[PDB]
Order: sequence, then structure tokens, then C-alpha cells
Amino acid sequence: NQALLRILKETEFKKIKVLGSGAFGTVYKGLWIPEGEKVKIPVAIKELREATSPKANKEILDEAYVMASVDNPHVCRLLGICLTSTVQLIMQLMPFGCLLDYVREHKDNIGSQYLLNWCVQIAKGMNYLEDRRLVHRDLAARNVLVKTPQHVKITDFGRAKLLGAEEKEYHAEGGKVPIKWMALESILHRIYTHQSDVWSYGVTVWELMTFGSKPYDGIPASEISSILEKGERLPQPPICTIDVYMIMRKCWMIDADSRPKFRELIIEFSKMARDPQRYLVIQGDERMHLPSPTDSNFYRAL
Ligand SMILES: *CCC(=O)Nc1cccc(Oc2nc(Nc3ccc(N4CCN(C)CC4)cc3)nc3[nH]ccc23)c1
Repeated sequence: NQALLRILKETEFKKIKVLGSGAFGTVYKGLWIPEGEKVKIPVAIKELREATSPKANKEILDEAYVMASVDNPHVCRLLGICLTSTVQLIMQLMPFGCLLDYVREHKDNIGSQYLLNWCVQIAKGMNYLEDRRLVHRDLAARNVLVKTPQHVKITDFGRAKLLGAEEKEYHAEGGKVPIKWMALESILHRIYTHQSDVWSYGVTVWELMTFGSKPYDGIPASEISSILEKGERLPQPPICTIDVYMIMRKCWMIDADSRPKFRELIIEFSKMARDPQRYLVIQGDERMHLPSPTDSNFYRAL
């Protein structure tokens, strides 16, 4: 029904193994066995790094209630929290990992229908975040996760920020940033908006359409703002029709107001997803197959 934050005790879940780690902390594959409920639920557990100045439990719970309220099919949901000496966030497990690695591993069998459906889903998730006044600030194929080959979800590792009712921008402080996914105004001035998220969406789409290529490969991050100001952009992927590439280019306009809105991106990519082979040209497209629950019905995977 309605998405609410569950408070878990250490007795109710178990970390099984490490999946990955970063500045944020460590993420584990885990099991949630809710007290009294007699059910066992695979989950992802994020145990956050110990901060120099740990927030009070009250502060943490307030933030967690807001993040738990984020409830959309294409955003990975926070299911519960456990506060002890550490903060552990219990998330939906996305069994197939990140979309970036998925498209690199399965590129020989990824057709136009899947690529365009993923673009739609990511746009829907981002539009929902915008409706919630959340600026993501790290959208990229590595941060979209795969529930099934047919269904992906945007995830957040701590960079997302909630804007106030009258705030149209987040002003960031120093630190490491994903330069090659960022809008010019973010690179130069540390300014983030829903429209700088749109820039990152464009780069994410480019990643997908090149089956996981690195943007501006071999170019130093420090040179990126210079090339953008000269007007250079990521090139047309070979499988993309001009129509698709033009949407992507609109995401990278210098004037943030000239970029598309996520609501518009949903409409345009939804149109294309309805006739995928008109908009993406992939050799052997009609023959390509990814694992689907209908495989048995159609006698695939013999
Ligand atoms: C491309 C970016 C990347 O590798 N992302 C990533 C790695 C590890 C954990 C993580 O956070 C969450 N992961 C999952 N599910 C998950 C992760 C990894 C894997 N496997 C796939 C197969 N390869 C060979 C090894 C790794 C399987 C499932 N679910 C989550 N829910 C919330 C956060 C995460 C992201």
C-alpha cells in the first residue's frame, strides 16, 4: 500500500556477503526475516561509513522517513533501517546488478525494444524524483540497477539532495565529482538542478546506445569543461537514428532552460519504444533474445 519505513532489530536480518563498497560504505547481499512474520526476503544492506561527526539518531530517522517515502517502480526503494553503532539501510535487492555491466555483458543480445524501454523507465523514475523535489546528482548507467532484464531502477548512494519549496538549485561543496556525466554549470560552479540531472540522463542514454562505452574515453576530466565550451559533444552512436541523437543533444545544451524536461523525455521515448526498429538500427535485432518468463511457452532456451 503506502511506503513506510520499517525499523529493524539486528535479530531480524543477516548480511550474507559483500557485493561492493565505496566512499559511502559497504553494500551486502542479505536476508530479512521480519519478526513474527514467517517470511524470508532477499535484500541489499548498505552499512554506511562512520562519519567524523555522526548525526543524532533523530536526525537519521528523519532523513530515512523521507527516503522511505520514495515509492516508484523505477527507483530502488528503502525498505527499512537498523540503527546501532552503525547505520544499516535495508534496500530492495536488484538481482542482476548494475545496468552498465549488464549491457556490456549481454550486448550481443540486446535489441532496440530493451534499450528504448530502459530509456523510458529511467525517465519515469527521474520525473518522479523531480516531483519529490529530489535532485539525484549522480545519474549514470552504473547507478541504474536491474530487477529483471525487463525492469530497471535508479539507485542513490548518498549524493541525492532534497530541495525546499522555494529552492530551484543545490549549491554543492568540494569533493570528487563525476565530471564526464555533469552539466557545465555543475562542473564550473557546483550548481545542481533538475535540469543538470537531464544532462546526466543524456549521457546515460548515450552509454546504453553504445552498449556501455566510456564517454570521452581517454580524455582527462580536467579538459572536459573546455571541450564542452567549444561546442563539442558525445558523438552519434552508430545504432541511433538522427531523431534519437537529437533528443540526446538537446540534453546537453549550455542553456539549462533549453534542455528537455523529464516529462517530455517520457513522451518522446515512449513514442519510440512503441516502434523500436524505426528509431534504432541494430543488426539482427528481430532475432535477439534475453531471458524472459515466457521462454518455456515459446520453447526458447532448449
Ligand atoms: C556497475 C555498478 C555496480 O557494479 N554496482 C553495484 C555493485 C555492487 C552492489 C551495488 O549495490 C546494489 N546491488 C544490488 N544487487 C546486485 C549487485 C551485484 C550483483 N552481481 C552481478 C553479477 N556480477 C558478476 C557480480 C555482481 C548482483 C546483484 N542491489 C542493490 N539494491 C540497492 C543497492 C544495491 C551496486
